[PDB]
Amino acid sequence: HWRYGGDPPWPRVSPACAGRFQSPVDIRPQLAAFSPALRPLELSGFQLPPLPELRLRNNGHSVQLTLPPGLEMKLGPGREYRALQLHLHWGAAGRPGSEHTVEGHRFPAEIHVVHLSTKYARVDEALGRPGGLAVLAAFLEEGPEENSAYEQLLSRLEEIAEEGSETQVPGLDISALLPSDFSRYFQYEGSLTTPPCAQGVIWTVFNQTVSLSAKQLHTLSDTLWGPGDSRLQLNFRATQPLNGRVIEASFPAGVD
Ligand SMILES: [Zn+2]
Repeated sequence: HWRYGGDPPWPRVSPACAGRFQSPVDIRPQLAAFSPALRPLELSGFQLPPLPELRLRNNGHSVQLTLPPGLEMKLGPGREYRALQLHLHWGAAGRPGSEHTVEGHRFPAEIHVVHLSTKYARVDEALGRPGGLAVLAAFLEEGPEENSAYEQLLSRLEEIAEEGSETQVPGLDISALLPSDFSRYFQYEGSLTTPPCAQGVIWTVFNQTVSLSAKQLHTLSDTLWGPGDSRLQLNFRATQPLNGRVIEASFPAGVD
């Protein structure tokens, strides 16, 4: 496979990673285009019952939770999606590791919930098509309290610490891993943030963060191993030039 930071650049092996409209990006809210057509996000089916369980796996680049069929997400008219999986990006002891930044600010970690457009039956058909995939992204920051929803996942990392290992977790309310404010977000068109870096992905970044305790953020960043005998840390791609793309905001943003 490929690696974060290490190895030689990605375009050597995956030339699409040198495309012009890549993710992640630095969001500057005062320069985002206010778009009142961007209405509150709509999710359904995200409150899962305890059974069947969900697969949780350390793939060497992140921890990835496989979602069951039936999770629906709507960005707007004509833009309906089904959720496939969620995974995270983080830093290290101290160091933040979100993928997107806000005015150059990097947050402790970031969650990505990846979705397939209802236009397509299979991910392979949607790759590279405009709108074929959509990601919901939220920043994770340090709060004073244990976050109970995340603890359901974070308490299971120790058992998948080795690269390639997997476990099963009870169904949970996936929407409780996301912010409560569905009305304020940024949206733009970019790419997958790992090879093959396919373009056409609609990114929606919540303005509101989710809060984890310090211990929880330490558990996320320090438990897993990656390729070789290396710790799975700092698993974020550098931000990419906008190259003339306009980031939209669903709310009046970046004032004072
Ligand atoms: Zn991601």
